[PDB]
Amino acid sequence: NPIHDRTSDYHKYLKVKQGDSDLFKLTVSDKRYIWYNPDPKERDSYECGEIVSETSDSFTFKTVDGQDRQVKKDDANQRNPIKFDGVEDMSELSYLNEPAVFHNLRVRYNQDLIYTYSGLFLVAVNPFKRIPIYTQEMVDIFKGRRRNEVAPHIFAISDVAYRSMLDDRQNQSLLITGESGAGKTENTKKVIQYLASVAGRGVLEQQILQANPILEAFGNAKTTRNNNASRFGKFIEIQFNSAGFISGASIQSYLLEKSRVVFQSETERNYHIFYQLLAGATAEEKKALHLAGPESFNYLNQSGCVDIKGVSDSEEFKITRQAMDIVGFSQEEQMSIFKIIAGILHLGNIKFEKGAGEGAVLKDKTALNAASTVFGVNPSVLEKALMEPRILAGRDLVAQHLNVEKSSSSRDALVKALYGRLFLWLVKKINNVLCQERKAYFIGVLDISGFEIFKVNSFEQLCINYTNEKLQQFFNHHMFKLEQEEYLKEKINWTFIDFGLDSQATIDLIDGRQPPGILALLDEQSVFPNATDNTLITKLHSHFSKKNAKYEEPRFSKTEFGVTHYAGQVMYEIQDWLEKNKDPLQQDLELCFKDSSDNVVTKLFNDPNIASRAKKGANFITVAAQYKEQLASLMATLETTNPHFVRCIIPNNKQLPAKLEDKVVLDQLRCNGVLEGIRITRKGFPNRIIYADDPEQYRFGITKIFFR
Ligand SMILES: Nc1ncnc2c1ncn2[C@@H]1O[C@H](COP(=O)(O)OP(=O)(O)O)[C@@H](O)[C@H]1O
Ligand SMILES: Cc1ccc2c(c1)C(=O)[C@]1(O)CCN(c3ccccc3)C1=N2
Ligand code: VO4
Ligand SMILES: [Mg+2]
Repeated sequence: NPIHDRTSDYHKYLKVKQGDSDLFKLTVSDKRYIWYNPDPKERDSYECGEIVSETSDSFTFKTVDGQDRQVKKDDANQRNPIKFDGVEDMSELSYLNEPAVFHNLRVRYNQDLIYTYSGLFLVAVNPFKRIPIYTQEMVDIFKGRRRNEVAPHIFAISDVAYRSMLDDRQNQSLLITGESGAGKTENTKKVIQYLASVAGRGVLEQQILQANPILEAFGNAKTTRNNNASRFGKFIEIQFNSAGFISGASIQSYLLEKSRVVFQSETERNYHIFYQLLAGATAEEKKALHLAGPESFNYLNQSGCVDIKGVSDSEEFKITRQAMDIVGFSQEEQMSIFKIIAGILHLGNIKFEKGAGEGAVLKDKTALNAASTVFGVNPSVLEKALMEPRILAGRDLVAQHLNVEKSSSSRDALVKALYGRLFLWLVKKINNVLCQERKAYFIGVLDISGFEIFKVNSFEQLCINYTNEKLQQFFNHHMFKLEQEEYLKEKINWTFIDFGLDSQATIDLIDGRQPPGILALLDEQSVFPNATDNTLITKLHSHFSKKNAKYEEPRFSKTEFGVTHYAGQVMYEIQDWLEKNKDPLQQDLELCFKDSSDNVVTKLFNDPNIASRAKKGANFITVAAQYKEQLASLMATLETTNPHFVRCIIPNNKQLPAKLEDKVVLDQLRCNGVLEGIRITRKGFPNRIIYADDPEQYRFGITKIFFR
């Protein structure tokens, strides 16, 4: 039994190491200790001080340099007896305070124990290095074990949800939270791994796992926060039959950050797939697609970074191609996929310049021709569609002649639409393959793009961060609000506790209905024919400045507004919001591509599930309305499941192992509600059954007995 055998890999990598006689002496000491701030300005840097005396309301303790200070007992953060250091579930701590919780995660992390319970949910602190705890033999150990029978692990909460699904006949969800780079995506993959192994009886299982490298190659990119940042969110339904065997899966994908295809900030990359193609293509792929190196392509040569530390793009391309094979994409489908990737790189190299008059011309047609060739479209039709698109003016049909900037933006709009529709097509193709059985039950794993702050935050960052704020609201509603409403509806002598975490004011600012929040005002300005980015920001300032406590009109800029999110204030730059929200694409460009000789390109443009834009009145649904609809669908789905939460925690902002930064971590423990979440578990009454069915508590409700 590896659990009990101190020499096992399980003990070695998932259990706290045996302490020594030196540590035993320290563990039986009668001394008592306190966590204090050497520097009072610096509330998250703590040292340990010995308590040397006390009065009825105070402690005097020594400082590290030896001096002595005094603190009111009411303000004191006591250090737990050290026997608690490394404890597996923090609800067991005698003293529950910020530096003690952090210290416990510190002890575990220092020994590469990244998983720790904090009551009913799991905390996972990213190691930023590989740790051998996800092998088949680890899986085998966890299979079927109750949570208190085994060490903290993502496998354990996965097993717990899987047994609840069987035992209760109820759909489950695993909600993995965290800011960008914290570990959501990696933990999500472990959940799927685990569920596929323990509920497996095996092609379908391979196809479920091989979905991932395809989605990541096209949907992930290096940002300044994560070398493998998810730029789309997803909810993965793992499907089971009444017997509990896996019977299929379905991937709900959420809006992709398609602006990254045409622009990346300094040090960032475009989507991985562009680098994988250029590094891994054969000699004949490269010639047939007219490819060169990333440096030759405007969409890859602007950020100054074309490589990621520790990643071989040609190796990843082999893995993406093998995943495509396993999932079932044909050889011609694959070649079409790569033609669309190459063609986008060619479109980006088109250089418009100013003609005799205001209208643009194309004097060098090399990149236009190369694109047209791989796309299987007519280069004259394409050129005309870029620079002289036809529109209605009243009912008249009028050929425009766009200037360089407008031609360039239309070219960029076409590229983003090609790439976003290709992505949707990939997901649709994958799903039809995994759609093999009607499900009896599902466990849904949610992996959103995590909370993110850049030097410049745009409309995509606001939607990301709102998603994160809603997810945090959901944790709060499940841990605190619904928990206490149950106590109240049952009358068990409970005084309501204000846990002081309420995202509602920030949610209403962003998405409120009356008064209108930011998104409703954005939609308003989006169908107002005279609107500009500047009238938009003036309208936000007029509604919220010095009226809404979560909004700030900054004095240092006329083009930014601040939103105080649960995870910190973010300043958003309003430039391009109206164009991003309307997401226009000239119809003459669609007509050009509907005519493509390529079977995949033709689907992207003729298949209404892919090509069609929904309507509202006589305007295309805006991106904000599409955002809202996706989020409201997710929230509706989660409400039909029993949720389990895993809070991923980033150790620092440099993507380095062995470097836990106190301020970085504590900010997350605070805005995640981790200590509040531990307290509700300690102070409350987690279990309750309609009557039927030594010691003390225990509580009798109007229809249930509740026990702590
Ligand atoms: N359990 C883990 N084991 C090893 N590395 C991890 C783990 N979790 C995260 N990482 C590392 O951190 C990087 C960012 O994690 P990821 O899951 O992509 O973040 P996000 O929360 O943004 O999805 C990963 O590419 C991997 O290098
Ligand atoms: C439930 C839901 C709904 C919408 C979402 C997300 C999740 C995301 O995580 C993202 O997919 C991450 C990128 N993003 C996005 C991109 C461009 C414009 C708006 C949102 C997102 N929208
Ligand atoms: O860096 V992450 O996958 O939260 O977008
Ligand atoms: Mg991710």
